[PDB]
Amino acid sequence: CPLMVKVLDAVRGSPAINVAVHVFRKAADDTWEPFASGKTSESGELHGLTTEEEFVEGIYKVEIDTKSYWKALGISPFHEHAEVVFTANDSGPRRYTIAALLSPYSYSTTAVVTNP
Amino acid sequence: CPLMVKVLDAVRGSPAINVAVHVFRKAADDTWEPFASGKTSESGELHGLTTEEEFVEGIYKVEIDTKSYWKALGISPFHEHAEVVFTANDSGPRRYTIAALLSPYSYSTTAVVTN
Amino acid sequence: CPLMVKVLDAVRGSPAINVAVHVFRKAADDTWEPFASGKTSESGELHGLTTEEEFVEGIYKVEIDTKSYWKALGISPFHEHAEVVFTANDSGPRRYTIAALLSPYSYSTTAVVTNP
Amino acid sequence: CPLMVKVLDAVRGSPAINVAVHVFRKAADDTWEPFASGKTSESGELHGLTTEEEFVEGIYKVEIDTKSYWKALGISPFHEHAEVVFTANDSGPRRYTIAALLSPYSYSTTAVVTN
Ligand SMILES: [Re]
Ligand SMILES: [Re]
Ligand SMILES: [Re]
Ligand SMILES: [Re]
Ligand SMILES: [Re]
Ligand SMILES: [Re]
Repeated sequence: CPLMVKVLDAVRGSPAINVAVHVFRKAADDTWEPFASGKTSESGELHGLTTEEEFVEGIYKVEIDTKSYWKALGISPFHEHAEVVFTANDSGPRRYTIAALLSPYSYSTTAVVTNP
Repeated sequence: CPLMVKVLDAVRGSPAINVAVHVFRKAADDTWEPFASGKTSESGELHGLTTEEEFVEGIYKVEIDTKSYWKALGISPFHEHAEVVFTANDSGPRRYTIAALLSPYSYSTTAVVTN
Repeated sequence: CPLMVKVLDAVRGSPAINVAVHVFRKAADDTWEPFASGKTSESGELHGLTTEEEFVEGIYKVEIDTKSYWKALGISPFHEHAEVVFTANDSGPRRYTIAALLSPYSYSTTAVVTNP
Repeated sequence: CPLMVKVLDAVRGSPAINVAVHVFRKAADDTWEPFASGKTSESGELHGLTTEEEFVEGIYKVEIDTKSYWKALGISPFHEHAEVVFTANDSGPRRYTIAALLSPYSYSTTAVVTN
């Protein structure tokens, strides 16, 4: 699995479940094309977005929509969208883990890149 | 100032200097319209983005051009930008400070509101 | 596995391998007793520190020593020690993941707590 | 000031006020000896910890009493403290700023050095 997304709640110390994840890939005409999507599991993780065959070199956008997570906590969120943009596999295939840490007034995102 | 941005470099233990910062405000059509931009100072800070009365209630996005910052230091980073979205509500005069902590593969952004 | 430690390098975007991890448990006489130890794997993770049977309620210290990781990168570290102190299983058994993110001038640590 | 500490609360979007901060310096016997302590102000900052000439080269530890801070807000946090260790080298006059970003289950600490 070359692309994994994890979402965690820094206030609760908990995985963020049912967060919608969208992955886009920049096309030849400089438009964002859809690439993959899913929802985070009970562990706050989403695997199986792509395979090494499909996950070619390129510029990718990963966007999360946390509305359902906040709703289920009885929270009315001020805003519920985060996105990072990165270049993938530019030095050959890698496995990527993108982790987001959520809080009402702060956001952190970390990438871990390994050679498989 | 009602709005300030502060940017730190975790690799060098220093303010992030001359980093470009763009502020957008969500318009009625749900598009991000330009609001203000600037570059961080020698102390990593950016002031003078808006007056009190132009800084109206709404949804703002701060977009920090971290890719160009790291490449100027000879580092190939992960992210294209560091970003934060925050809501400005209608209140008495409040100060908004956006603080960003940058590394090549990780960042954190925080919105601090003071009276 | 109720206690996991992960260590990552925010400059390289890499797991931190061969980081020594020491876990202590506060004793009746208010001294730190040894509890478990290990070294992080190639994935920057250490599992198998303890079992649910041994990992009782208590006050625990987790300390890492990164000297070997910095050495292997050809880095002469200014300092190479980090520690957190936490109370475990106070509301019944939990699984704990303690993650550290390393950089020359910054340190971050995050705890993820799940009910198994 | 040569040494300042700044502490932010990520849950409330505010400076962390009245937080106790202890600074230690490693002694010859490799023990942490007390160096200075204080509480953060209404802006989350702590100055006046040391004079320039008392802030000698060495290895310093800053220990922020986050457990009591969160419990005063009715929150049971994970960590006992937020900590950072930094080395002060012998240089020309330098400013050291320790910045801490606090949440109940996560924190980050950064040492920023300026001339
Ligand atoms: Re990005
Ligand atoms: Re993300
Ligand atoms: Re906000
Ligand atoms: Re701690
Ligand atoms: Re740790
Ligand atoms: Re340092």
